Amino acid sequence: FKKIVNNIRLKDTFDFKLAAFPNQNYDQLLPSQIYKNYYQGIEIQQHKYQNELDIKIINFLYPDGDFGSANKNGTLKLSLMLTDKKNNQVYYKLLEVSGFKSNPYGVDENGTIPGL
Repeated sequence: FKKIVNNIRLKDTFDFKLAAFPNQNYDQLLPSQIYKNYYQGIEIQQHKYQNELDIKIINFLYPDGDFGSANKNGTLKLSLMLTDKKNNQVYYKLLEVSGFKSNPYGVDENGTIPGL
């Protein structure tokens, strides 16, 4: 089972989208928009190991703590709560993923400049 957990990847194993932005893909959302709006809801669509595994995204953290960096790289830190459907044991993993929207100055969707 740990084999599968350490092999969990996005867009391969499972996908997601926020209830805040339904009709938008990952490349259209700044790490700052997902960080401040997942509280509205996260919907998972698992395409692998759904007999053996359940994946849930419980939190989105900034790979570095601040939005400027996340936004410069189009990256995010996904806090995952993985359940083993054989003994229902609950596991956790921090999956760092990139490929999200990004601008070169880290500015956010609102035009606010990083820590300035």
